[PDB]
Amino acid sequence: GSSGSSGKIGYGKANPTTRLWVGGLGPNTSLAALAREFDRFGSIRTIDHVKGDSFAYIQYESLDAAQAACAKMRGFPLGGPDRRLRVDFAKSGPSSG
Repeated sequence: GSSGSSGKIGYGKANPTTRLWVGGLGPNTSLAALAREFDRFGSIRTIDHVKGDSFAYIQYESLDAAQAACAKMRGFPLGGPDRRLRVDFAKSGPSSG
């Protein structure tokens, strides 16, 4: 099937938000496993598992916690030796309050 998806890396500036964009996921990585690794940071508000694009969205009751995981996880040792997790700040996302 599809031959994967490749482009031109470039994680420009992005304001910190409770929401976090997690990628580099595959048919091997198990949500549960992560849910625990991420939780270690702070009480996870919400979680989202998507195979299509292989992205995961995890909300945090507090912003601080979100950031901690974002950076900490950023390039976390999970799976192969040269295989690391890719996390970024998902600014895009309008909300009402």
